[PDB]
Amino acid sequence: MAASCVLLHTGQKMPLIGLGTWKSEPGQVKAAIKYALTVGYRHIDCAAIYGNELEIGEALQETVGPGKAVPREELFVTSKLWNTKHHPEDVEPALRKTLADLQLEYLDLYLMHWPYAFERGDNPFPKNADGTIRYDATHYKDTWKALEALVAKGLVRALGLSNFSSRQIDDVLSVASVRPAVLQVECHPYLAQNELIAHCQARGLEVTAYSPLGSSDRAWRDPNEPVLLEEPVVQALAEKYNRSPAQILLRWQVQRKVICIPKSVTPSRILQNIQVFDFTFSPEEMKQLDALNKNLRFIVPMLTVDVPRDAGHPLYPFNDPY
Ligand SMILES: NC(=O)c1ccc[n+]([C@@H]2O[C@H](COP(=O)([O-])OP(=O)(O)OC[C@H]3O[C@@H](n4cnc5c(N)ncnc54)[C@H](OP(=O)(O)O)[C@@H]3O)[C@@H](O)[C@H]2O)c1
Ligand SMILES: O=C(O)c1cc(Cl)cc(Cl)c1O
Repeated sequence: MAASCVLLHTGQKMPLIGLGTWKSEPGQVKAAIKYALTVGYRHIDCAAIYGNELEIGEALQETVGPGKAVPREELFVTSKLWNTKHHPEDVEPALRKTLADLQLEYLDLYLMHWPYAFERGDNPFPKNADGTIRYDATHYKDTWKALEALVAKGLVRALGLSNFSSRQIDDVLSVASVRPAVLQVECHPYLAQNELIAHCQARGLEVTAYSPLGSSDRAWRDPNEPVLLEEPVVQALAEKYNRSPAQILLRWQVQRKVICIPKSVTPSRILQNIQVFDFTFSPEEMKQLDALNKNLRFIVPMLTVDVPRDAGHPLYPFNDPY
């Protein structure tokens, strides 16, 4: 309880800062979880596809539960269902594998990672022939019903959506017996998602900003695109407040009640990342940061440098205006 929370429609308190775990590798992730929990983190964001749940599970078993440093009821754990696991028959075995890897009895939030499905099987990136992705045409509404059955089994407290557009979200609500509780999408001053955030508050979904720091060490990247953390306005607010640029980026979000999940393995950065509730931007400063909006998306799935992997798919979420 270093961080403040938001109330989900379920009644669960969701901390406004969580630890991101994308690219924290086995061999380092265990130390990150442990450091983050011990300095006050009560919110971990995970996914099967990140390939580190087995070692995250090792750290959680040591530190969380009856007899341990952290009670289980005070930890918010999120995971996500991968694209190969959209068929109703596969949703439950996928989740139980994640539960086993994590050594958990339940998840607090389970998200649908993408609205489109991949070919069923044990290959996370199944391919053709030409090396393009092999797709499966399971509709996200069918996946959603199968996810609801997990809530009934006590395996998950809340459900939600990742990389869904406003129309996909409303499509899900038209059939939802258990309403999604959270949308997780890319958000920061260059891609402010003001429209989609307003749409979510209308519908009772809370919003989690992924890549809240511009994800500065993503695996390829254009030479010529700006770096969010180097942004002049951000660097000058940093100096004004005696804070780091990352703290500026995160304060902007929690100030509008957007949940953030910054990833770090650096103990000093982990510490500072959750220390965003002791200062406040003036309306005019907020405005400066609201002026940076440029529709710059950093996280787009790519493959085979011999391209944008899914951009051409009919269910690709990023083609609508929001
Ligand atoms: N739903 C989805 O499809 C999806 C997609 C993308 C991301 N996510 C989630 O959101 C999380 C966060 O996003 P992200 O990992 O893409 O990137 P991010 O959190 O925006 O950026 C992390 C990068 O910034 C560095 N960093 C951390 N704190 C810093 C600080 N205080 N000052 C300067 N640099 C700092 C990290 O380095 P060090 O670690 O070395 O310290 C790392 O290179 C992910 O880990 C994942 O859990 C989900
Ligand atoms: O969105 C992600 O975090 C992500 C992570 C990994 Cl490791 C692979 C793909 Cl396609 C992703 O989309």
